[PDB]
Amino acid sequence: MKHGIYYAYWEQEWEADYKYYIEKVAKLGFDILEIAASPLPFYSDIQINELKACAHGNGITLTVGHGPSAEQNLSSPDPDIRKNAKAFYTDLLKRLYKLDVHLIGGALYSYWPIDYTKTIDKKGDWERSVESVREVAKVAEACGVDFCLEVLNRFENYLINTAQEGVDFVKQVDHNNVKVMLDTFHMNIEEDSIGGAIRTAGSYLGHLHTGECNRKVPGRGRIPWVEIGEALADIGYNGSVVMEPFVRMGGTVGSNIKVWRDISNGADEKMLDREAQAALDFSRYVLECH
Amino acid sequence: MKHGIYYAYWEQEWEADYKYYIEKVAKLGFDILEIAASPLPFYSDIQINELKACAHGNGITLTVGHGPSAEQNLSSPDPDIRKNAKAFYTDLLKRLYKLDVHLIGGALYSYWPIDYTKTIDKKGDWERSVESVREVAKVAEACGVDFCLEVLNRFENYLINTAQEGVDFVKQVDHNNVKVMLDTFHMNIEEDSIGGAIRTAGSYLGHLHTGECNRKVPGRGRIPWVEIGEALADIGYNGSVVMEPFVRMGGTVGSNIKVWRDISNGADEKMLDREAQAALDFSRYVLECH
Amino acid sequence: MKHGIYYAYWEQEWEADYKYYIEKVAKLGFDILEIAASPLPFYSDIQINELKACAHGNGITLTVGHGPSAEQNLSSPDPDIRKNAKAFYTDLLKRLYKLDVHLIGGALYSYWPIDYTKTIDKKGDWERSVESVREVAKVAEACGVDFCLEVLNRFENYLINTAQEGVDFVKQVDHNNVKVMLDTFHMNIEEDSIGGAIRTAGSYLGHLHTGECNRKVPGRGRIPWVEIGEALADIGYNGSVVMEPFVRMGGTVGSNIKVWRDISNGADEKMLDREAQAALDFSRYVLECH
Amino acid sequence: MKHGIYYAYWEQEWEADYKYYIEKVAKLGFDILEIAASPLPFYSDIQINELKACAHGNGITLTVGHGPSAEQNLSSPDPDIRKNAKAFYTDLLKRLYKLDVHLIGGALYSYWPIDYTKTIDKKGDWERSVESVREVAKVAEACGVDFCLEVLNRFENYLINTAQEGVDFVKQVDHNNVKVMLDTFHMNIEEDSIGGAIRTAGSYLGHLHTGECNRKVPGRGRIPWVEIGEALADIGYNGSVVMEPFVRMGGTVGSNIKVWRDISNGADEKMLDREAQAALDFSRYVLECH
Ligand SMILES: [Mn+2]
Ligand SMILES: [Mn+2]
Ligand SMILES: [Mn+2]
Ligand SMILES: [Mn+2]
Repeated sequence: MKHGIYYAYWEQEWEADYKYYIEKVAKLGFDILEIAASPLPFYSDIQINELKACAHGNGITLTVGHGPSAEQNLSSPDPDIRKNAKAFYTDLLKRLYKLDVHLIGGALYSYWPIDYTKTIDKKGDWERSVESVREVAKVAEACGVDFCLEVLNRFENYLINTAQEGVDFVKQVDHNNVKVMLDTFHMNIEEDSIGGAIRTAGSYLGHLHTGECNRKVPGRGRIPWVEIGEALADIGYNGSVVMEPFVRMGGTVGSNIKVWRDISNGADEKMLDREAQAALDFSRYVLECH
Repeated sequence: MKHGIYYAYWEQEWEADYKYYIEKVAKLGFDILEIAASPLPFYSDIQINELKACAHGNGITLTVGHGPSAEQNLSSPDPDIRKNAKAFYTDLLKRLYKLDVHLIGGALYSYWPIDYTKTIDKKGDWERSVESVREVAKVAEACGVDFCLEVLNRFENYLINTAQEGVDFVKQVDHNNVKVMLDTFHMNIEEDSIGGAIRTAGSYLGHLHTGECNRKVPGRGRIPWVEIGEALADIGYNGSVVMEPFVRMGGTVGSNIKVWRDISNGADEKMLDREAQAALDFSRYVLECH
Repeated sequence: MKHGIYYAYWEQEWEADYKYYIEKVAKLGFDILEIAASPLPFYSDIQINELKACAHGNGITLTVGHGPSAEQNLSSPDPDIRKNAKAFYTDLLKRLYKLDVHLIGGALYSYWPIDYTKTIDKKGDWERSVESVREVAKVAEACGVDFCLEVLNRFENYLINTAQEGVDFVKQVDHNNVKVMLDTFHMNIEEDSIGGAIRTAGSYLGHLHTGECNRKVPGRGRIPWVEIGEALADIGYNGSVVMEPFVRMGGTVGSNIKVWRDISNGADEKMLDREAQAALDFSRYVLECH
Repeated sequence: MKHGIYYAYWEQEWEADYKYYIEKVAKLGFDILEIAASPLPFYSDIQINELKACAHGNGITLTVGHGPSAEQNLSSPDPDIRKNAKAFYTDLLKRLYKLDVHLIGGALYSYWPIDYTKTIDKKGDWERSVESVREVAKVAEACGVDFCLEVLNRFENYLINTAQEGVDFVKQVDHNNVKVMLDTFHMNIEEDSIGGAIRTAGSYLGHLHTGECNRKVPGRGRIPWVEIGEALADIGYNGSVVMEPFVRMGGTVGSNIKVWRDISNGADEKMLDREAQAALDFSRYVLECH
């Protein structure tokens, strides 16, 4: 099993010097760095090549997370937005092909964060999204990318809140490059059973995000890690596990992730490194081959 | 230990014939019905005495929950909003005295639901709220009402997200009628420890809301009910336990609680009744004595 | 699911007036009374018919538990003990036919309690037991009795300590009416996973005994009841659930179950009744199909 | 917090070259090797100083476990056995002083393994044991040794089965060098609450043994490690944590610990080393700094 961390653990904006984080997580012993998609459209082919060379040089696999804007919303009733969204993903998936990235994850069926004052048309957004994702999935297959649909808690999204809804959506899309993605933080709110949710996802599970109930690094909170390892073994999980911890106030990250107290308890960069490496040791030990 | 349920388990709007729910809940064997404050300011003295007489006649204690409007925001930097809020609560608390209600709970330090797009000033809102609540507390004392501040998950408020923040706030207020209120749904997201959060609240714990991780009736989900029972025994909790299950899509309640799937699994009124009664037997059994 | 309790919860010896306990458990709302086999060989035909009629008239199903003596040890290297053991079981099973009982459970592959000072030959005892049990199973089948092999913790037997070992033994026996019986008390010691153990048992699970870690009535201890409910649903469990609580010091039951402190906390008969009824309500609610 | 492991994890007899295991556990990063007391009475003064020199040289602290024989039974009604027991402990405690060992633990109030076929006089054995242990405590105080009384499950002893019984016994002994010792394996059977047992022990807790429910190395089983870390922080635990895993059949160890299946799943010495090191990383990470 391959283990990663989201760069945003260290950063307060949805961009960074990803080369700095490739070198860091390689030293800490991770297999994977997850990076935000949003700066990638601002990269020259030179910058893409040198990011790929950095990843290759440090023995790191890159995965991509994206929180789509309202303008990138494949579910939108406005056919202009759906057309611009499809263009955005087509460009992005081609960048991912040049980057040697084989996995993108997030609320890719919708947008994030969402405007909850808007009138909700779940059945309408659902039907439009399935159609749109099925189209985008043809580009994802051409670019060698797993298009992973993140199951989110009710506060962040209305379309897909449980593993069962995720399986329903992906089954309805009916394309090999579209996968369910589960997140221990999101499962913690919506699911009756964590092991049950993972077994429900079964062969459709393409990615797993990890974090404690309050998004601390895995190990010292209430997430049932042993039950998760057992369920991953039950479904013969052939895929990666990326921890997505957020312990710092401030910036767009602190605001979007709604960190309103110092969850890090005054941690400096070296303290964040030590706890990430401890969480990685824990994750390899507890989650692997049951 | 007294056990209650929120009328809203059965209803898709923030008011109802509370007399109907007093009779139902009395027959199901509850001690307490929790009602929404919203319609109480508009009750004639006749309507108040009718509700009180109905509660007394059925052996049911009434408690009150409130989601304050933006106009009722005691943390507001706008002094006219603060003035309205203080007048609103002063009138409400006089009515609760007439109604023979001795407990109100909710985001009473702030408002709910909140506009999260607005720039956040936590320090400013905190200092203003502490001052505002301390004033309202003196009217709460006169009216014999425990003014209980609900600790909420980061998605619903930024001010008080943990039992420790709740205790810090309530100690700063420094008034005996102002209490911390915990909710298993909210603790499930923000707390390192459920038992730890309860022991942290200790003497300041004035009210407890219950529900599964996804707001189903207590019993068949992942909430550590036994650990809660033990912590309530540890602190010597002398308060009441009110379940706050939300399993129904539709209406303002469905929208505000963000129920985007049929969590009830097609339950009619009779089925909701039986599940509430089973959850009550479970709650009396698992949460008491320890 | 059908729910039972072992009479011995109320009694300090391996016999009693079972008619008294049939009437008690019918009143408390149980489906099943489990009784000890020990006195049954000393029942006249009319005593058997009386017990059967008492059970039938009260809507109660009788199940039988047996701790075999050294002289009833089907695993014994001594061929005379094996011969006497088979004659004992043959007579007992014919008595169970007269009683209209269709389930016997316990360490029926061995004896209980065992002498652990003896040199252990697990390999030899296992081979003899599979052979012996296969022969007795044919008598059980003719009598309409399921022969359920209890998986026990290491302190009570050496042959079958895990669900996997139980499955291995029952597969070797290769008789349809020979089943694995799991016990929450025994699984709590020996199993990596409770849900895993139940899913390992699968179609071989013919009976389930319940009790907290320290053998209190189900509900207020550390046994993961929700996980058990989920696993029973996963395997489509068709059988019954009998709680086997032991909370009283004194006599052969006190000594054999090794109760060396008052686990009942001074409970009189009415208190034992009420705790059993609360555990039954808990068990129906929490274990019932997910 | 100092972490150790019992040498017997690697060995099937109650002795070995302790210097070999000092070197090994130093290499694996342990602070402590726990050793069996059995061979220490057979040690010359030169051998004591050798082992002390090896320990100091490798930066390892030595702790001692003892399973008393029947003739070392401080609870015995036979005053000759009590006389011999006190002589045995007086000599052992003087050797410990020379070895530079400041902690001994086990069923030091009784013996292990016990003959459970004997008539049990719990009240008598308790009264004698308290008096006997109080006298030995004077010698322990002189030799600078913490005399740690292991709380055991009902299958291994009848005197002290819970942390509460442990505290009552130690408080009755009323001596600063006599401590309660808890074991995750034994707590897992007898305790209503793991956190609650540790908080019950509080200031009396002198030593903690760790192991999964079935005595595997900590981390991948059902023991609530986070809850343990929390309770240790609550009582400000000043002591060490020694893992006591037993995963191998064969010899006196296999027999006494009742390992009747290959729990090690065919692990060689190298594999046992790796799993102990994984469990140490897990234990340092999860059990500290709550
Ligand atoms: Mn995520
Ligand atoms: Mn609430
Ligand atoms: Mn049993
Ligand atoms: Mn031990």
